[PDB]
Amino acid sequence: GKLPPGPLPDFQNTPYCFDQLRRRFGDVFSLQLAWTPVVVLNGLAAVREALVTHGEDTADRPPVPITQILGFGPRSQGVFLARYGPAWREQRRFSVSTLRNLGLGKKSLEQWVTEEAACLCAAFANHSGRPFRPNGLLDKAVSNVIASLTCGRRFEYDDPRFLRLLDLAQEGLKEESGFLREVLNAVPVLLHIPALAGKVLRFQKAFLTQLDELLTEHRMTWDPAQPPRDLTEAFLAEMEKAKGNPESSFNDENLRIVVADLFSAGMVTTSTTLAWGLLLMILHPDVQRRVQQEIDDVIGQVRRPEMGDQAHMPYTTAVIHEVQRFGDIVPLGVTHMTSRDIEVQGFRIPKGTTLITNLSSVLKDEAVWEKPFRFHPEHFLDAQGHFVKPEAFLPFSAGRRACLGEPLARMELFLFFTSLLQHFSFSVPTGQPRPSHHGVFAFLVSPSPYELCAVPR
Ligand code: HEM
Ligand SMILES: NC1=N[C@@]2(c3ccc(F)cc3F)CO[C@@H](c3cn[nH]c3)C[C@H]2CS1
Ligand code: NA
Ligand SMILES: [Zn+2]
Ligand SMILES: [Zn+2]
Ligand SMILES: [Zn+2]
Ligand SMILES: [Zn+2]
Repeated sequence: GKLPPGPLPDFQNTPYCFDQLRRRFGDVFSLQLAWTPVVVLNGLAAVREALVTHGEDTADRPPVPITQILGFGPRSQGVFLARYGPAWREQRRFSVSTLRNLGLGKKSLEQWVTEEAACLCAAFANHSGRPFRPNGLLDKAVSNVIASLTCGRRFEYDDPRFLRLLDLAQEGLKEESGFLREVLNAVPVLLHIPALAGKVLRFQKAFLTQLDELLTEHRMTWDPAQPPRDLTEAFLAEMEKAKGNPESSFNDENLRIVVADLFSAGMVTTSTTLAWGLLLMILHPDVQRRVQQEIDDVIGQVRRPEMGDQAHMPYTTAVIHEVQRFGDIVPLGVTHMTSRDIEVQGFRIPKGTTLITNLSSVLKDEAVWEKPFRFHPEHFLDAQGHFVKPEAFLPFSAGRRACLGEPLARMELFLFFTSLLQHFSFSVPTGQPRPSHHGVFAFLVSPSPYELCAVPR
């Protein structure tokens, strides 16, 4: 019956405040936000006990009132914010299966991704020896991969509409944070104000509008007489079969939500991680050279990298995992909710409680990692040089809600990272201050703005 302790009654720096509250109270501490009860879980033990051991009771999502503006409904919640039930499970299984059918885990997508990497490399080279922010180009290349899986196409890096879609998605990501989002979600009746409802998610609404245009175009080119060439076509085919069935999650409202979630996720996660990767490679040239050494020993500077090479490249694999661990791009994960009363680390957590998984505290747990606050590839290496992955490596969280994009992320991260280090050498621009290894929080944590030089090899 003993509830977790907590302070009795900034969101632009939330992961920072939680760690201060962490060491103060403990691993499992409670805290009050408006009329919403919240329990924050810290360290591998607490997170694992909640998401795995009590996985059936913590796989649910809290209600998010402001999503009513985006056309949400019982069979229209997509996957991400979908309540733990049939609608979530139908869409989740669909995404996992459809991605797998489209060549995820095969040589097919593998060669497509490394084709986009070639386009990315060419864009890098066009900047000569000049210093530049590589973020925009990383977004485009990574976005084309997920666009290829969902929309069945890629976009040119100068495409006006592609650029706007990426820009809106990035601005929409900022709207996923802030303090205003919290108040409207804490007390929903403030949303009744018509003048207020049009500002809260101004860019996310713009993104959806821009996406609708592309979907409409895609509908026209869809050939239902042929097997689905991408995820959207597969969804449409299921939507046709589901005509007359009110229980199906395959509807128009859900099509745009699923595609939006997948595309934007496909973009801002992998590219931010890659942005962390390049930053850490110019801050640690020694590590960069050792990776390039392994590439030349396994792949060479000639042919494009393949997923078969990763098993023979433990150091590069270690570096990539360390980029994810140090990068820590989803510090507080995604909020869960208890659908039943549970027991975590002795304390009692009642049904309906919002759970916050502090994944940061797992990736940088001092009890597990040797040098949690340092960039240290040997976190994933033994003395022999073998790749080892600790249990505390949970950047994709855990349990029934664990990131479904992890297989895509894994192959994208390896294929893009290796291809970029295979042909380029990155460094801090001479005359410029040492780029901070601290990041900026906005739900996702991106590295602070930096520039680099990309000289070909
Ligand atoms: C470095 C890359 C990525 C990281 C670190 C990451 C991390 C995460 C995390 C922490 C969650 C929350 C899991 C939870 O609720 O406990 C999540 C969920 C999710 N991610 Fe990712 N992700 C990445 C890439 C992707 C990609 C590429 C896609 C899609 C193409 C994707 C789609 C999703 C979806 C749909 C969910 C919700 C799953 C569900 O609610 O059942 N993610 N991810
Ligand atoms: N709630 C959402 N937030 C994300 C997101 C939300 C709103 C936007 F405008 C753009 C985004 F990218 C950020 O986190 C992504 C993510 C994927 N795995 N982990 C995070 C998933 C996307 C779409 S749904
Ligand atoms: Na995992
Ligand atoms: Zn198509
Ligand atoms: Zn460092
Ligand atoms: Zn070994
Ligand atoms: Zn080259």
